[PDB]
Amino acid sequence: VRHIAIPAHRGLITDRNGEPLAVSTPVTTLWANPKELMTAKERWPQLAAALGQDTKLFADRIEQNAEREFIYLVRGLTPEQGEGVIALKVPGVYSIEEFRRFYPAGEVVAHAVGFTDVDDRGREGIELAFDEWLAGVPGKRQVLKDRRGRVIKDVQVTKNAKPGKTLALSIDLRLQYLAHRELRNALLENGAKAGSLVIMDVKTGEILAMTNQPTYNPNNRRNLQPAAMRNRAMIDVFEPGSTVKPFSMSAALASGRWKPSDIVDVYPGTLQIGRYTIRDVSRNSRQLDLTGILIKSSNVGISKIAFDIGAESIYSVMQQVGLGQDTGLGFPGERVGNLPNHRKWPKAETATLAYGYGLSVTAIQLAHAYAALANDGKSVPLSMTRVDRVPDGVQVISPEVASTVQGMLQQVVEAQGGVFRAQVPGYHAAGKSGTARKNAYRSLFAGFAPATDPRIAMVVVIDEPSKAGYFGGLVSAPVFSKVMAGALRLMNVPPDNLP
Ligand SMILES: *C(=O)[C@@H](NC(=O)/C(=N\OC(C)(C)C(=O)O)c1csc(N)n1)[C@H](C)NS(=O)(=O)O
Repeated sequence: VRHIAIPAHRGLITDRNGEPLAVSTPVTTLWANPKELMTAKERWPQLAAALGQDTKLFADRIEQNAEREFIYLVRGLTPEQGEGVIALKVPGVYSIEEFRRFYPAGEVVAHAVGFTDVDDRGREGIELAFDEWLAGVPGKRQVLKDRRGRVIKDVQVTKNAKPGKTLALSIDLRLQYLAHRELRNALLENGAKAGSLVIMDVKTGEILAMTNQPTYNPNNRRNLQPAAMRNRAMIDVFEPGSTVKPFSMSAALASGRWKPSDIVDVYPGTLQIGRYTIRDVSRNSRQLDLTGILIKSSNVGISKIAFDIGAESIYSVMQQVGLGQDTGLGFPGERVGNLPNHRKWPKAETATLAYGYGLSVTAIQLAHAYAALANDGKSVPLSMTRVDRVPDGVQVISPEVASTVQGMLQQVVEAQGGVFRAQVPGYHAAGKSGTARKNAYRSLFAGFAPATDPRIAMVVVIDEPSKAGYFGGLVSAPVFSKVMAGALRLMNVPPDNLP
């Protein structure tokens, strides 16, 4: 190299409405030529003190690099801080105009946006995922230096730096601040270890919000534990439990063998399958209709329906909605989980599959699956970027079966003995709670609203609640309520629970 790199301007990242999320800010990097510094030793303590370096340790560094023509002194100073060191007129001290990322929303979109390294290269999240679009191409400038390495002049701009391109994400910052605030509050209120909240636009496949606890400030790195950096909604796999019962119910209704008014005997609240024992949470029931199986969240009831229709029909619905399937988002470190398949399904595996014990999914996958159901059984491909021209979508559940299932889920929320904490002020909502044993628990709520013209699907995951309450309908459902209520207002969704 007789040339020095011209860092290009990194692409602006914004939310869906142009709110900046990642801003390339001008910084100044100082470098020095030790062969020039070696003839100006009486200036070193002044230069050391301006750099925040120890006098002797700085002098040692120069003396050791004496034959080298380039050393970095300090990186990423404000243009003002850098201009101050240049003003000392220390022979052989030079500056390079660089760029450093600033994240205006900080810890609020840390996991989605990600961050760049010291070299301004995308290391996590969107920054990495879209690195090629955002980076552009670094320029080149030919220099003239005497034999001592002293930079005389810039000969030419060999290759002009081409700046990065802007990126508008699908994230609505208002919804993102709202989900972030409320998930933080739920974590603190319950003494919970971690959590995730995902908001989906059921019509466009857009991820409107994706927040996780714990989080970190991407602007102030240093000391950061791995727990805080984990983009949980995409990288944490979990058993979805009772939240998959709507999909087992879709298979039952699509079979031709079941209707909502159908009865299933669940007495005495247990069912033995060889050495394994299926157990219901509440065990004071005998005959339950299909809606009552979802309200009471009966594992016995769903297991018996699964035996009637066969696991192959259930697996097919769960596979089609995307449970344990690749999202198609080339998102760094995103997990696929697992949807177990069998050549021939045994009795025990049929039952555990129908109630979500036999499977691992992400909160993104669960939200996408509820979006398909909410969107009249049609699955629109997921997007982390703003969707202007919406792709076609795949019909994964018949519209009639999807409509019936939506109605039962509105009853789960609105009916006697139902998930009353998930109710949305002034709207009809629909959803299903889940509680998974990890005793350590995972508290879930999945749902959508308005129930009469769905617009939003949402998943709330609260990992390890440490207070008396651990059930999803008690821990996660009130989060869904507050966030959904706020999001429908922000999106000008007309209330459908009109007096
Ligand atoms: C569905 O989420 C249903 N969950 C279960 O039956 C599971 N365990 O239940 C509890 C937490 C009571 C237990 O300690 O046994 C379960 C499913 S997958 C898994 N790994 N554990 C709960 C009962 N329904 S909800 O609607 O009340 O949340």
